[PDB]
Amino acid sequence: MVVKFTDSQIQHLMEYGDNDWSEAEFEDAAARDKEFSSQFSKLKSANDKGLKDVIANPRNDLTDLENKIREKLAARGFIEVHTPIFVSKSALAKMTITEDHPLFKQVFWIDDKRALRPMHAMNALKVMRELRDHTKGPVKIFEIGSCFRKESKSSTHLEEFTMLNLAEMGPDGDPMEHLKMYIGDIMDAVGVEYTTSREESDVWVETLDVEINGTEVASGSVGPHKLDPAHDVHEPWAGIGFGLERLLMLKNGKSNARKTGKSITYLNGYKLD
Amino acid sequence: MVVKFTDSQIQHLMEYGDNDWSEAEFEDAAARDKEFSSQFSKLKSANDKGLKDVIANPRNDLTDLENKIREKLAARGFIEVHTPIFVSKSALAKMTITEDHPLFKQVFWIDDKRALRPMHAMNALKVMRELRDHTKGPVKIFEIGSCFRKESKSSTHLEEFTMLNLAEMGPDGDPMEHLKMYIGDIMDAVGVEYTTSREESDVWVETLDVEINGTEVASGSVGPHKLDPAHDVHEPWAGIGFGLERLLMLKNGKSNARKTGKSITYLNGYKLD
Repeated sequence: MVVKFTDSQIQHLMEYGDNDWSEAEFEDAAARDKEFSSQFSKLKSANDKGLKDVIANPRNDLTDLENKIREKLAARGFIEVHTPIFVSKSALAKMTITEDHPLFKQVFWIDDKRALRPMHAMNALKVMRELRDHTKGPVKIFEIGSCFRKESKSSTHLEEFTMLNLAEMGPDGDPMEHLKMYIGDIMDAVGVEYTTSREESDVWVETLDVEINGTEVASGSVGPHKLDPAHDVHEPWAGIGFGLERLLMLKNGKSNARKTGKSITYLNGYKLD
Repeated sequence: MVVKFTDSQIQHLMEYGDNDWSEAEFEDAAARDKEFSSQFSKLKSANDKGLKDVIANPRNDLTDLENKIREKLAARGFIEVHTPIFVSKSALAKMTITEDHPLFKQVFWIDDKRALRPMHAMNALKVMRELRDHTKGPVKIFEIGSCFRKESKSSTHLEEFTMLNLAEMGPDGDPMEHLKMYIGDIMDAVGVEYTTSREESDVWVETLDVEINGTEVASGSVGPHKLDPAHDVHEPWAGIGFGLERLLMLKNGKSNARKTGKSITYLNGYKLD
């Protein structure tokens, strides 16, 4: 008659760690509580030790990751942009984010037309379309900034999280080949092994699912999309958005099903409260 | 008897430039329209050459200023934090932002309880309180991120702008002296001359108005505020927030009536459309 950690114990453990304690089984209640107190003390000790080291040696892993990504993309000729968080309902639709899209329900709305961006794609292609007027070759940009999606039980994102989005319009070659190359640069900066799978699409020219340790991290997209509310850009282009806190969580290899993103309770992954 | 640029002509020049066109005087309307055509052509050509060079040599002046600020605050022992943009209506209150405060009407509201942060002060004080439980010396944190205020004619901010906020709680000395010290670092990173005026306040222990080229840029705060309709923390702390785009705009010494902040229209100060 095996027992597992209580729901309260699982909640406590996943706040201070990245392992998966949901499948740990024990002989009875006593062994369960004995192993919880041991593991919780170790996590609490490692958390407070790490937090003291951050005060003594200040650092921000997210900032460090962002600057390493900038170094990688700068070497590829990418321009970094800062675009507004507010996006229109029309721009969302032209990125296939219509009322039928499952992301439409997760969108925060400021008014009846302005919304908090759930992704950088809408603003990215607006900037690149303007840059085409100033160059005849590939347009390569990226942005690092907050995106907003209402929290659901299925998504491991917090309501606010930091997304890196990169895009190339009019590449000198296959867009998907270039996209794969740029994803390699991002995973190098994170320092993690990864897998990619080219998938057929009724919406895009092609999609590229990226997985780390068997967990899907992001999905890339190529070319103009095929949906009836079409986009203004008809040149071939590729882009992909990565949740940076998610990449930092999967950096150590483990995933604790704890939602990643902007939090006031965590600092370099260590619990403050 | 002397003519000056029309309101329409100044608006055309300000889209491509930062210079002060209000001081231009001309013999008659013919010389005024001649100079406008010449100046507008020069600005547009310089705008397109600069943008072309950004494609040739990617850079982002805002990112570079942020990293210069990090280099200077890291040498002072500051920790960079990333806090949520969503702040509670109560959190505004404990930070003096009540219905009586003129900033309350500029606040974007997502729902009844959550709002878009107009400053970093609320979250900064919360993070410093939690960091007090892990160290007993000075707590030095800072955040760079977007803040939101509904545009008004009195404010030179766009509705979204990048704000840098630094704060120190329980310093090893006078809070105001340490605050003036960190302000000097920021202005050194921006590379601009500034003035500070210690101003007594009925709200805070003391306020410090910061000005660049005669225009007030920011106002620092010291200690727990005295107003106290609700209540706050008892530990002395000092903090100040700067609009970073505004700092880049004021760096050249000239200030246009063009609002600063996040824009889809500009890239490194160059007009895209």
